[PDB]
Amino acid sequence: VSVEELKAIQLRTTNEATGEKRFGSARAIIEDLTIYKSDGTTLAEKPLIKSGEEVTFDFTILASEEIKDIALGISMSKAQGGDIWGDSNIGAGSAITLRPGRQRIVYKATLPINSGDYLIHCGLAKVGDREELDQRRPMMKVKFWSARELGGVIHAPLKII
Amino acid sequence: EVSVEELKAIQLRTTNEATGEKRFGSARAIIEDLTIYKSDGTTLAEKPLIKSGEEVTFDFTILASEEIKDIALGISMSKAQGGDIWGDSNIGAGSAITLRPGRQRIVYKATLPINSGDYLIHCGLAKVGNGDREELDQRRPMMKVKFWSARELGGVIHAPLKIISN
Ligand SMILES: [Cl-]
Repeated sequence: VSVEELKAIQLRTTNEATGEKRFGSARAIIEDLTIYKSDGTTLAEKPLIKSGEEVTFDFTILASEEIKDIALGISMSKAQGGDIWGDSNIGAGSAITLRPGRQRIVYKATLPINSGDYLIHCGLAKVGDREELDQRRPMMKVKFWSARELGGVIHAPLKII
Repeated sequence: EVSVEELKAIQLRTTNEATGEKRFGSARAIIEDLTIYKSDGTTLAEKPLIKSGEEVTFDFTILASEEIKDIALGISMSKAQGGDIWGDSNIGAGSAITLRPGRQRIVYKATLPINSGDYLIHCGLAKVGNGDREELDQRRPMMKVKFWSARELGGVIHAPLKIISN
């Protein structure tokens, strides 16, 4: 596959439901992200996440050629304001080299996030001068739900002694 | 026993200027003190240093001039700027509290997945209803707290990735 084709995909499959602002050289792209809850259902099948549960991020990354030493980042924010959560393979100490074509990257995180509506952001880059390959802001929406309501975004219910 | 005028005087006297505390309320009862244990029993500093994910104990000393029923004792955290990133109370926890005259001790615990950074602690005492809500002692912010993490993450949610791909 070629960069021009990827540039076309990048511009076409932009998510307007979230008003996705997408940019990058698109030498490789975040082709798709499927999100699993701990019961094995996808967000598509069931669009909620319970506060504190194990979430799995199933990426498909599509590259026109081999690219070494890339960073694949994921983050979440409220409808407004900066990210409330974010991390990447670089932080986690796992080096990634993209091979030509379609390939699978899987992340996990246990997210103690309070009830509410959030936005998921994803970024692909080569970490020489840094190269932004494919930034997807926001890539999709997600709603969290809890047994009861807390202040803020941290899910940490009090225990009365 | 203890009068409201005395509680008013303690309220003023022990306002925390170091945190620029804004403090108000009728002071029929006050949050006389909050002390924070890392739950294994030690007392943390004036500025507690807590690891992301640790269980933390909040030990309130409450002073009441008379009996007050239907009490809300809330606690929350913010960054130096912005609204609270975390907060809860006995009301949320479905635990009723009645204050008796004089001094008494109320204890909360929570396990706080909060990223490394400097934060501010707020706490508030109020009579819930039985008419109109009465603010007894609101303390914003009453002390500082520092979190540290094994490695730095974005935002305030402590939730490091596991990379399954290898
Ligand atoms: Cl999905």
